Amino acid sequence: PEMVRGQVFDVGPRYTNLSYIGEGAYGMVCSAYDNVNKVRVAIKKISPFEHQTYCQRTLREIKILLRFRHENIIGINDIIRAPTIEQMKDVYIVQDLMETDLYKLLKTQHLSNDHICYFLYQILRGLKYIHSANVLHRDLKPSNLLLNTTCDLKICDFGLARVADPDHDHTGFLTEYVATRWYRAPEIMLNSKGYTKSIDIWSVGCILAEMLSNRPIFPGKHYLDQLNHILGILGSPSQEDLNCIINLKARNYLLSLPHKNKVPWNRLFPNADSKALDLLDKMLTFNPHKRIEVEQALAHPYLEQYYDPSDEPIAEAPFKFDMELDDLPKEKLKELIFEETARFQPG
Ligand SMILES: CCOC(=O)CNCc1ccc(-c2cn[nH]c2-c2c[nH]c(C(=O)N[C@H](CO)c3ccc(F)c(Cl)c3)c2)cc1Cl
Repeated sequence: PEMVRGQVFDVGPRYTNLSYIGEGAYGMVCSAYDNVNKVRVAIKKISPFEHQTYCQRTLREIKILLRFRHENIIGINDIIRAPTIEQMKDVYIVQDLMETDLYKLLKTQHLSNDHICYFLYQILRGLKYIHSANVLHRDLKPSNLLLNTTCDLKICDFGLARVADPDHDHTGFLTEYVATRWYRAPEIMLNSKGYTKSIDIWSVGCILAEMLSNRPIFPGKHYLDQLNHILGILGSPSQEDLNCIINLKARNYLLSLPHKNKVPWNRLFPNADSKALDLLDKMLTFNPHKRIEVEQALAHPYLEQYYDPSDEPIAEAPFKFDMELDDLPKEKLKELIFEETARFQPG
């Protein structure tokens, strides 16, 4: 059994010639050669069974990606694990191999407008499929956008994905949140649990702004600082947008702040395409109900060179979890993971 950087990586005999790529909070990804299809792939070893959280994220991703099939969404083509639950200590998921990701590119590469336009299109094309299945990604960011040498884009990491639930999205002021801070919509810190498709659109807007300048637009250092960054550029919310926030603690916090004017997009991004900034403004709308939707975004003039709704497929049916995974012990989650992966065993 070959191992990579002092950690067991038993995936043979089908997959060999391992090579390290990255390491996560509870797993490792390596490139391997597939002896059946005779092509290299990406294998993510997971060791989640010691924490309920890691089990929930694992199961959510497996169930969703086995039902999804889209050029701009990472796939699960095989799953390796022990033949019995007693022997199953880790789980290996075989996925698309991709040379780089948008986080790496932005660190060192200036993106031409054509590249920014093409990246944004694929993101939104993938997101259209996700949202058509009534699913939310909830952690879109450059590091979760993989790319190959011809700049084909695939969205990955569905650990925080959920089924949309707009009727149960309201919550109190300063409610804790898991997803990455720099890409959280302002309503997360005010009165939202992130159960609406509009929180993904905000994240895409942050990604667009980051592609324009090679730096995050709202780099908050802590929870509430994230909101103050957003308000520093968008300016004070209008009376109309404030009235939609019925929670008094949230509204009164906003009312306690000095008046701040809107920072014009053309001053923040002097070299950006004018149509790109118009679409950015619509994705980074303070009011989530006025924020642009994914299909509307794909039809925006900035993407006219690529827009083709007949070549932007949707899911064949909405997604629905068989049971709520928010209150299940790590032990039972291991069973469900064992069941969802049974179809990939040799027997
Ligand atoms: C905590 C996030 O992980 C990191 O440390 C930074 N990502 C580096 C990376 C960069 C590219 C690739 C890669 C290259 N080709 N295919 C993949 C790939 C295949 N699957 C995944 C994936 O699921 N990534 C997510 C994060 O986006 C993930 C989720 C959970 C994890 F434990 C790990 Cl290690 C990774 C990535 C893999 C990796 Cl691990």
